[PDB]
Amino acid sequence: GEFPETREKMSGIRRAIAKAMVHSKHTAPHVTLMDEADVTKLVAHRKKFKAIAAEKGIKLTFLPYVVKALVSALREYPVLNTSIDDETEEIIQKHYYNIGIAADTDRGLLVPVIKHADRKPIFALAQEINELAEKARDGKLTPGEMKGASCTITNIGSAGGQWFTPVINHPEVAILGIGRIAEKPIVRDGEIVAAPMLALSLSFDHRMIDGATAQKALNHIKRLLSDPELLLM
Amino acid sequence: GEFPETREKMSGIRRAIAKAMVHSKHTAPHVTLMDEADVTKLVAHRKKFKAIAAEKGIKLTFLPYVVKALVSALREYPVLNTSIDDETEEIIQKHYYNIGIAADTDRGLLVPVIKHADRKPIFALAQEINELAEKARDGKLTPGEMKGASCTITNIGSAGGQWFTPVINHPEVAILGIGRIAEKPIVRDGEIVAAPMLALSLSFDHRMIDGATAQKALNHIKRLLSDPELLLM
Amino acid sequence: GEFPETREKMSGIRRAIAKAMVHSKHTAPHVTLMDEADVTKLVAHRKKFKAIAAEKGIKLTFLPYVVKALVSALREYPVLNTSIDDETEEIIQKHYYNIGIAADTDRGLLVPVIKHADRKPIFALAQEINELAEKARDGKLTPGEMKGASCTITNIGSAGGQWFTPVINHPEVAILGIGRIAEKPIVRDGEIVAAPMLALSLSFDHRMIDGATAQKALNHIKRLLSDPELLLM
Amino acid sequence: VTLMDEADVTKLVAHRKKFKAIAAEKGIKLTFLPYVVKALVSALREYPVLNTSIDDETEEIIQKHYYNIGIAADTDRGLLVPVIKHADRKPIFALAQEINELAEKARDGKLTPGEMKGASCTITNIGSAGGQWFTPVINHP
Repeated sequence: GEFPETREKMSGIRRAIAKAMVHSKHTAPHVTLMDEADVTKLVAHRKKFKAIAAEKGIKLTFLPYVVKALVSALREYPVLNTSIDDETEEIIQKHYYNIGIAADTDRGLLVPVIKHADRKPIFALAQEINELAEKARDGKLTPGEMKGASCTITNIGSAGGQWFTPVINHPEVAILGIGRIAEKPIVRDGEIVAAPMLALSLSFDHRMIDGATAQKALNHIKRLLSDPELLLM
Repeated sequence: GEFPETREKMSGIRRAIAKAMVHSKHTAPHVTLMDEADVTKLVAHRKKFKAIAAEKGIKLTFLPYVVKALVSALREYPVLNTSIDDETEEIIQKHYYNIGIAADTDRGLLVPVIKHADRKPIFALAQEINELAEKARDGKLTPGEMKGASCTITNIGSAGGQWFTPVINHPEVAILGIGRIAEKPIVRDGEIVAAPMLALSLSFDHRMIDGATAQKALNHIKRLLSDPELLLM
Repeated sequence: GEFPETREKMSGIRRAIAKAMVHSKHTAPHVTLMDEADVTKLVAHRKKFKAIAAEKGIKLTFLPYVVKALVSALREYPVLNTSIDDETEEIIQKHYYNIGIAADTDRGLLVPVIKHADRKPIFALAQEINELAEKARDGKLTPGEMKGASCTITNIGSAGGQWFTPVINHPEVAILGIGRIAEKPIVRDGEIVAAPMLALSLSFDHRMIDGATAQKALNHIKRLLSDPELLLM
Repeated sequence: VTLMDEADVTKLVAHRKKFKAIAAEKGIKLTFLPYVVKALVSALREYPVLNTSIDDETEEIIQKHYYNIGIAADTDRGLLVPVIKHADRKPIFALAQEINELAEKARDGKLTPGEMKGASCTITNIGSAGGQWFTPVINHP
């Protein structure tokens, strides 16, 4: 009659999503670190190879560089490859680099995993990433492709946004959020110049990783993204 | 004798506040999106009509524009008008636009609600907002005026501040926080210029609204606040 | 054979850390305020007295100024000196200024406390801070030196970083996080200039301290850090 | 059959130079060989016949599906060929480090016999002694 409302049932998809979210919410205290990287060289580098990738049928995005930077951080700061179950003798350290890429789809939140990301080049990752993204979009993923990540990267940047506070998928200890790239005035040396900056948000499980360690891992990533040639070698 | 301490009882007001806060804290995983809007045109527009409002006995603030921008987002992204109770057949979608305005008072946190905000002009909202604010300040609100919101806006900006992390009032799915407006160097086109920026913080319930959707809703709001004429039409 | 994993026991140190963290995570809804202070004068002031401190065997850092600014805020906004236990007649107001300084060590998170911080000068604090830091690093702290804080300051800035989201040590109502200092373009008066900015992150317990109060306390701190002479007098 | 040819390496020289200091800080000596190793892996992948081997019986055409590259060295013990296994999964700095370690092991006779086996292809450097266009003997397998 007035202030109309429509009632709907949670059982179709919402209940399934909530069942997982209601566990993640009290898994651990979570801490997020908000920071920014200067990506001037990254932008220039990706641009330089954009045409080449196109000739090969590969679309470059910045994500493949982020994936490589994360693998490097995971190697330097090995605590990030750990996972924790609830029993006492359950601290697990992985010795491989499997990186999940989150995607928001009509089926909820899916996370395809690139296994052995440590052994792939940038063009190969770009191709695998694009293929997994399409499979996720259409619901064509094999369940075994959504398992085994040591860490996950969540892109919000494709929708715009900065500094969000991603939820750590509960079996892991950290998730890296990626925001948009946009020019901002920065001070470089003695001058105020504009340069593209990438908003980063790192979320970690406080029960295992402390503040200084997480920030150091983030600093590692920031340094590599700002200079792709060192990242590649 | 030394390191003196005074003991007081929680039962006067603190217990009542805590009773509500201790439920909200574990209602859902919450995600906040921190971002900024260029409000150069908004500032100029409000200024232009400041004298007119004064003649009519109306004080303009930026909030009436925020309220209109939120209504527009609520309409474009209808998931934001939903609410969830704990039983399975409890997903409720509202078909009206009732917006709560939070206020910090000596009686705790009050939220007067502007009903049918979708049918009001800017001057009318400014007048209603100011009246509700006074009623809240003095404790003169009728309980029915604090009910029925589809969404709430929390201003911290009147006290200064940026990017806070508002608590979603548990019956709803999102809350919009508003920070201060201040000039910052920005890069506009090819030049570094200063312009007033509004700090925004959007908090949403992860069990229903995903990252991309919340950011899109926020982008909608940012676009409208940056250009009030489109917002009005 | 493939995707190797190593299992380890949580009982050495991790269980102890988790036992505390798993309580703090659901103690209260926590709200963080992210903001920035212009510290141009602070930097210049510390520099001016750097040589003097060195002659006396004292290393100056910015922390002693932060400690004084916090004491001042604690005095102006006395709610910050409170603590809460879980029984009803447990609202405790302290009438002293004991400030904890957090440190990330190989023994987990330690918090030495400077008692009666309100009666110490900057050089004295710098000396006490450095001594406590060394004792914490080596595990030489007396347990009574880790007790009695009214508030805690957490530095992440020594590792780089901005805007983190510190966990309030559960017995208290607020924690102040300190990020790095770095120059950023700012607009000052009518010009775009660069100046060192300090990233601040204030985290508070929503059951006792509201948004406006916490922001006002933060504004107090920001004003004092931007002008050390007023802070000293 | 030998094919004698020449490559313009202006960019290669400039690139190695750029990262020389970095490698030194990490305890890594860069030479051009790590780039040659990567270029060879790429060729082996594009032209897979190069990963084959042949034994003398008829049903002995073997195609490898991995990239193990031998690096020949002339030592006082004769010609040794340490093998970098899974060269396809290593970065330049890592190869430079492995190459230098294998070279030292070969020089001192400290190689484990299993480190001299499994190559799909071998690279022979004569360049360290000067020289152009030599006619290397294909290790028969």
